Amino acid sequence: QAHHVSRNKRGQVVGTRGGFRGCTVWLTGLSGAGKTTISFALEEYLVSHAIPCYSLDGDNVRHGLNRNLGFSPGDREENIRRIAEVAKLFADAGLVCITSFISPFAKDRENARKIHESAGLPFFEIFVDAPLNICESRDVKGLYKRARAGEIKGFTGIDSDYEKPETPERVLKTNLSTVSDCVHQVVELLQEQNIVPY
Amino acid sequence: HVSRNKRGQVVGTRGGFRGCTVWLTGLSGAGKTTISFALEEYLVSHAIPCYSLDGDNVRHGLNRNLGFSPGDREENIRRIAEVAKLFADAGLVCITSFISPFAKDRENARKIHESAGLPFFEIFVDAPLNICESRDVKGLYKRARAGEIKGFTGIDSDYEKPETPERVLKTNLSTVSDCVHQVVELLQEQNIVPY
Ligand SMILES: Nc1ncnc2c1ncn2[C@@H]1O[C@H](COP(=O)(O)OP(=O)(O)O)[C@@H](O)[C@H]1O
Ligand SMILES: Nc1ncnc2c1ncn2[C@@H]1O[C@H](COP(=O)(O)OP(=O)(O)O)[C@@H](O)[C@H]1O
Repeated sequence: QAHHVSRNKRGQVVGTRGGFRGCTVWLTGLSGAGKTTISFALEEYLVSHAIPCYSLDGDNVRHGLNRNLGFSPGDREENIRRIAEVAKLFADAGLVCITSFISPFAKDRENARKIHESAGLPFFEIFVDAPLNICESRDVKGLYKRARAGEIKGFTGIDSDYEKPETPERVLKTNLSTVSDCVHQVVELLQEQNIVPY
Repeated sequence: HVSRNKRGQVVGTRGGFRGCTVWLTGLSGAGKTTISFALEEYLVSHAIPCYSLDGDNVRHGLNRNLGFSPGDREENIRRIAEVAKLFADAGLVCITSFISPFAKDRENARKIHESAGLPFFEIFVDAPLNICESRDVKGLYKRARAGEIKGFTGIDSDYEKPETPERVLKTNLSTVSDCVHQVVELLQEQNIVPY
């Protein structure tokens, strides 16, 4: 062990609310299912309620920490591994960490879970669940049309699998309710787990 | 995303935005772990949230797949540099304590911070090699001398002294407490820590 200030000591100074509330909210689901959106609205809820948080997504990860990674199966596995480890470092610093990666394979998700659990840090797996056709009609970034046209391969939902989370902590049905309803589902969980005040 | 500023408000009881990376560099045994801890403890006792990145929480996690080949050591520091930035972006004071022997790697670390408007402070934890070796804190020197670890900085690979670091800490000539103080002064001068 390296000698550091304890998690419980860190709990006094992080944010106003006392207590160690570090953890990772791990959003998973199809491209366009609603991860970036839910993550933004959660981040807003958290900041508005004075709970320090940080979001890892493609914007701060992919052209930095993971800029030396491409799309081979081994590289995508490394992608998620690195993400999971850093998320764990943010949980351990006492921040609420929100990740928003399609993270299709149970193996990688369950591995993310395991490193948090090993460290005694809460991990909430959140299935951001919409049907593929609905995601494909949103085509937020034009990836589906590129993937269909063969300009991208290995694109989850088209020529690689999304493996539905078996026991996620919440399922957000994003084609059947509002952003606000979906967020509220995550917020309730954080309440029930004492991360976020009533 | 919520503006960096707005995230800053809620990080601690102190106000504003105090995210930055404090980058210690120096020979093995010079004083990085000791300065870090004391500085970590100064920040906590002043209600400024901070986080330390060291061999312990990085080497068997994020960087578990990196050996001691030169390329791996370059990647080791690159990854660390990026994470520090994420912590400074998150609004925490991030303290790193890696022998970061090469100017190139260090300046690369600063650069990814400067691009993003994130203060970066290179601290030169400077003690002479002979003193570090008499210290032999974790027994690494006599092991390196004995052929068990190769490429050990100061022994069979170079340590490049920082040209223009923000503070120099002469850890053979003053106390831990006086050393931390040069850093804390820097932090106060630069509006990360209040007077
Ligand atoms: N309940 C909901 N949750 C999240 N997104 C929703 C919801 N209802 C509609 N949407 C819309 O679906 C799209 C989701 O895109 P995005 O959030 O970028 O997906 P991802 O981050 O998973 O790739 C957005 O335009 C969003 O406004
Ligand atoms: N001014 C000083 N700053 C830091 N350490 C000092 C100082 N004076 C004596 N020491 C001692 O030198 C040793 C440095 O070891 P350490 O901090 O573990 O080295 P590093 O972490 O840089 O490899 C510790 O025993 C520390 O107490």
